[PDB]
Amino acid sequence: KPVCLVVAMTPKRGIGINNGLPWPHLTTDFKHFSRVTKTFNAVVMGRKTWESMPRKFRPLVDRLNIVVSSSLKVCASLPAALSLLEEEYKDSVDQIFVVGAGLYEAALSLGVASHLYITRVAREFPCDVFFPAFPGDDILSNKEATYRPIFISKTFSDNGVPYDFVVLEKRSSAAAIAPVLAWMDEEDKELIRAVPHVHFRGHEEFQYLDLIADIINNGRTMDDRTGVGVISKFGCTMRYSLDQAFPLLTTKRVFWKGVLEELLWFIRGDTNANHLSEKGVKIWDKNVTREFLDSRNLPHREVGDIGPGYGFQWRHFGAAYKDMHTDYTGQGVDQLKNVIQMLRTNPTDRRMLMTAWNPAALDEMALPPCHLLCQFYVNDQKELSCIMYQRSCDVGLGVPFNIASYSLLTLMVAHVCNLKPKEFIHFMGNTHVYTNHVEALKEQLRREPRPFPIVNILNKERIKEIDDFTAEDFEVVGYVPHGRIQMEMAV
Amino acid sequence: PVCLVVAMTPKRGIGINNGLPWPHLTTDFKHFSRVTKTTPASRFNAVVMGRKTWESMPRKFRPLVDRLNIVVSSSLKEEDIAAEKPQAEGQQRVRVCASLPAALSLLEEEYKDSVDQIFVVGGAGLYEAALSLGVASHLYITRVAREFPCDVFFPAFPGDDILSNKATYRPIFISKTFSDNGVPYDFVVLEKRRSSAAAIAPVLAWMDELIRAVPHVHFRGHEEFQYLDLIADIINNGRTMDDRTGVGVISKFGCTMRYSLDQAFPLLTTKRVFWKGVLEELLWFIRGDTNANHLSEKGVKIWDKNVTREFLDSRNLPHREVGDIGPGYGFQWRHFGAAYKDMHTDYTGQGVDQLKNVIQMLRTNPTDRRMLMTAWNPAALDEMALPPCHLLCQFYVNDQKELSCIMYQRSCDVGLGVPFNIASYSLLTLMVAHVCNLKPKEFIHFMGNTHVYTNHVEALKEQLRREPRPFPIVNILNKERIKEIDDFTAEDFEVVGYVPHGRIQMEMAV
Ligand SMILES: NC(=O)C1=CN([C@@H]2O[C@H](COP(=O)(O)OP(=O)(O)OC[C@H]3O[C@@H](n4cnc5c(N)ncnc54)[C@H](OP(=O)(O)O)[C@@H]3O)[C@@H](O)[C@H]2O)C=CC1
Ligand SMILES: NC(=O)C1=CN([C@@H]2O[C@H](COP(=O)(O)OP(=O)(O)OC[C@H]3O[C@@H](n4cnc5c(N)ncnc54)[C@H](OP(=O)(O)O)[C@@H]3O)[C@@H](O)[C@H]2O)C=CC1
Ligand SMILES: Nc1nc(=O)c2nc(CNc3ccc(C(=O)N[C@@H](CCC(=O)O)C(=O)O)cc3)cnc2[nH]1
Ligand SMILES: Nc1nc(=O)c2nc(CNc3ccc(C(=O)N[C@@H](CCC(=O)O)C(=O)O)cc3)cnc2[nH]1
Ligand SMILES: Nc1nc2[nH]c3cccc(Sc4cccc5ccccc45)c3c2c(=O)[nH]1
Ligand SMILES: Nc1nc2[nH]c3cccc(Sc4cccc5ccccc45)c3c2c(=O)[nH]1
Ligand SMILES: O=c1ccn([C@H]2C[C@H](O)[C@@H](COP(=O)(O)O)O2)c(=O)[nH]1
Ligand SMILES: O=c1ccn([C@H]2C[C@H](O)[C@@H](COP(=O)(O)O)O2)c(=O)[nH]1
Repeated sequence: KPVCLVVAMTPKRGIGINNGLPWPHLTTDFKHFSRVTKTFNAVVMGRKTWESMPRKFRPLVDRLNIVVSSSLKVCASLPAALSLLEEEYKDSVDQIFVVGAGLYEAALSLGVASHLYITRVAREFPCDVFFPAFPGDDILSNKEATYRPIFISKTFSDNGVPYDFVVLEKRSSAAAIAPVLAWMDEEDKELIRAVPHVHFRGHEEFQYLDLIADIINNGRTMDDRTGVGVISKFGCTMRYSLDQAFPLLTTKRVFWKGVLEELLWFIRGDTNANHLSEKGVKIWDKNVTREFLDSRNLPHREVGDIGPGYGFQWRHFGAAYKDMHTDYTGQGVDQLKNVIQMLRTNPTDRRMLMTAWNPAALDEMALPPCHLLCQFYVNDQKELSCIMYQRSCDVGLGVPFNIASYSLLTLMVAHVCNLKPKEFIHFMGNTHVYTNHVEALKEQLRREPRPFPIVNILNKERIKEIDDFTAEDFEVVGYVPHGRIQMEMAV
Repeated sequence: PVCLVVAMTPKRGIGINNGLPWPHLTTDFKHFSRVTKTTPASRFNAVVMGRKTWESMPRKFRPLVDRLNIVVSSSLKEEDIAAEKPQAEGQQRVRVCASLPAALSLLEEEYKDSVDQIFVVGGAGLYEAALSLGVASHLYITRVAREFPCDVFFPAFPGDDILSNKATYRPIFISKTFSDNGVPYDFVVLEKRRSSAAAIAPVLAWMDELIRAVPHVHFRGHEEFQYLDLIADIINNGRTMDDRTGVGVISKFGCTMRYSLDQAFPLLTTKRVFWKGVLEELLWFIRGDTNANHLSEKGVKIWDKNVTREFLDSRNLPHREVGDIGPGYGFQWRHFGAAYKDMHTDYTGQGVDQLKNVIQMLRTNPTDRRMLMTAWNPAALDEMALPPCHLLCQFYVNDQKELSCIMYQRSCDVGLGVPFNIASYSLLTLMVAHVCNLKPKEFIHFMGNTHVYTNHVEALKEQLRREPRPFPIVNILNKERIKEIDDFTAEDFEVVGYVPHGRIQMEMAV
């Protein structure tokens, strides 16, 4: 006699308002509901919940319907509803479902619900009816029997609303092949793993989490420039979808403002880190101090001057660098402008690359570029995709930031080229985890990911060229991450 | 139901002078032991061999422990074997039969409920007989890639195309290439053909949804299956797009392969690869040479079609002498940023020597994360005959002084160029590793615009019907003479055990 609850709730567990739905229509969510609820099967709903549905849908087809009330033309309680399912319908019924509040709380207090099919609406909406609090609430936001998640899906989106799908539970020729696989596997301590209780791992952040796990379990312990020491692998790959949502990581809060401002910085081709630091974005400071510049044999550099790096190569590749106050307009190659031009005139060209790796300028820069190359790609559906190669990856600190950065860049380019963002492909060379990050990361790996937010470009009508973007033309919608996890930057 | 187990040269050789044709193959021996011994308690396995095989085995190892030993002979007797060495406790007494049917009859008559599997172990006579009777269900074949002097050969059997070029025995298992004592080899298995979590499958059911290379091969350990599956995947899921050349293309974006370099060399075997080409062109790169004619008059015409007067003009470069590729690949490698003139100019000391940089950094500071070589220089692109495809490579060293290399390729002609590139940068990795006193571990292939040309699709479809052969071994000769990257010549290499399929004609998209 098992029972399952099927729901769609906000992070604040809101499910309704004015006897209806808080959010605009969620197509994929409805397909999910309709598919899950049938394989006949039975659905049980409250009095008002039956009224919430349009008349043309009210008899939920191919499923035994059970309204519970004491007024209408149908059981008088949830236990009665179950009894009606046990006595008759004992044959032909498979599993049961419960689909409003009070019925949910009845099912929970009576402790009959074994599994929870929750649709995590990432956005909050005005509500007057909420899903009851329960052990496992951690899966919605940062608020003995307990509900452990087992299924976490890819982030979907409809009408500007991002959401997830999670499932919770209460807590001859092979024989011939076998003995060879045996000895081949034999040769060759305790494997760590991102939230192992989750068997069906559809969320794209599991790429990152499993990357961390794989590096900790299968990497080599090495030294480096910083003297901190790392655990590293070589040649790693991720890729994040961009059509439904935005890969702003959720297992820890990512410095979005930092991402955005640093990217706008890059695009302007600014090499002055003080412009970043004065906006509260001080990700560059420790690498543009007098001490570090002097360690780089650059005593003639002003504090803040990152030299001819990243942006300067982007907009003025091969140009002679003076200082962070010099106007380099017209000089060098404008890789960004060329990439955009070729995108807008001839998208089938396979030479649409932007490089930051200039051997003739390396020694002149504060830090050699990590993300040193990106390449763009269009298909027949006007869908833009971007590959970014990274020579060196601080998995704990820098990688999420980079994902966000180049995904954002892809969004912007896609907008100014009348293209639809599709995918960001992340290619990584030296992929390493700093030894003084390991424990914090092991803390992070116990966190189940939340729905990806969607990033909207505001004032699209006003924005026609890549230079036209400002720090106020973006909104981050439906971002519900775990708490910040502090990690010191190995200088 | 009997299984045969063998080790074999491409020309089906298995022995010489009542011994093995090759040096000791330890992993092959481990394979043999584990295959012939492992039982799920009560029963043991039986091994049946000919007299000469028994005599070929060393005294200490015979009879094969924990296995019932049956010898087919007419001259030998059971007491001949019994008086050869005292039977150890717990072991079975060695039996002697006058034929294979006699062996099997014995096995059924007084070893039922006693033995599990029956393995024919050698030699040519027993293999021949076993194939004649049709009792052989599976063949455990250890394909040795090198050819050796042999006076005894495994018989000809339908489906022996898994050895060399020409009811059936089709492969179901093909492993990665191992190597011992300069001998490359792999293992294949032929077959005679002629509400815990379950309640969550419905959500999987609505999130759930043609061409495949050699689908009968269930275990696909061979690393060439990366390439084959890459082809099949591009064909099935790729998008048909227009193209710079006018020929149609089917493309995907963001593709990954990686090949091992510690055991053998990834010179693709499902078609013959122009090794002379990859070698000469790589040396050509290292010299910083921009003169395609130097490649052409050595028999490597791979650049001609892109350095013709016509093409050079279509590139808006009438000033270029025929054959001058401009400031590309090698030129950026050895002289990045240097001002170009022509292919006859001396450039020593000009620009950045990325190769020497990388090598020195490898020899002195192997944990540096800036070991890169790039040929993508936006300034000199319009001066080049063709913008670099393999445009960037990065190196890596770990615990055990092992070198790994990633190469990023913006554009990838899968059918034509990709194998050549693989071979190329794998070779580069070998050379660099030798020059830096390191062990080659891995070449990693990162691919941007990955595509096949529409005039190649039929040929690739043809190519996917071929199961791969053991990877060869690329030996560096005259190591003592070679101390620097420039010290290499064309005769300092040796491809060993390369047994590829026939060439497949595919015209270059101009
Ligand atoms: N987002 C989502 O997934 C879903 C949202 N909703 C939303 O929820 C709201 C409807 O839920 P809610 O307003 O809580 O009302 P319900 O639809 O759950 O029904 C409440 C009525 O059902 C009867 N009832 C419920 N529980 C019991 C009980 N334990 N014993 C006896 N009778 C019971 C009572 O009828 P009587 O007075 O006749 O005794 C009561 O007035 C709407 O806003 C709806 O749109 C609904 C379903 C799913
Ligand atoms: N690489 C590999 O996988 C293997 C290689 N080898 C090599 O092969 C060589 C030995 O093979 P080979 O020379 O063919 O010798 P075999 O091992 O086949 O032995 C031949 C002898 O066995 C008896 N015999 C074999 N078949 C029959 C039959 N059908 N009917 C009756 N009697 C039979 C006869 O014994 P009698 O004369 O006593 O009557 C015959 O002289 C050696 O070089 C060995 O090292 C062997 C096994 C595996
Ligand atoms: N995850 C979840 N999402 C929901 O929207 C939801 N809604 C309810 C109650 N509201 C409704 C409103 C309309 C229909 C409905 O018309 N269903 C049809 C159409 C499915 C479709 O549009 O594809 C059905 O036959 O399933 C169902 C439930 C209960 N549990 C839920 N659970
Ligand atoms: N695949 C294959 N490889 C072989 O070398 C081979 N050799 C023979 C005949 N020659 C020999 C000679 C010695 C031993 C031997 O001593 N074998 C040990 C393996 C040692 C180990 O455990 O690694 C055994 O116990 O089987 C076996 C076969 C027959 N079939 C073969 N089949
Ligand atoms: N070891 C190491 N060095 C780094 N240098 C950086 C320069 C700019 C951004 C970055 S990435 C970054 C991204 C987000 C937050 C950060 C906070 C402090 C320091 C760096 C942050 C780095 C960076 C890094 O992430 N790790
Ligand atoms: N469509 C297409 N155009 C190409 N132009 C090239 C210029 C240099 C090498 C190459 S790739 C290549 C490189 C070296 C040898 C080859 C031998 C036969 C076929 C291709 C070879 C190309 C090339 C290509 O592979 N495909
Ligand atoms: O965007 C960035 C910038 C820096 N880093 C990290 C990677 C390396 O830890 C370090 C650079 O040091 P070298 O690779 O230059 O030695 O900074 C990133 O992951 N992403
Ligand atoms: O080493 C090489 C050189 C060239 N090409 C192919 C890729 C493209 O199909 C073709 C033409 O170049 P673009 O149109 O991508 O420039 O050359 C390779 O695959 N590998």
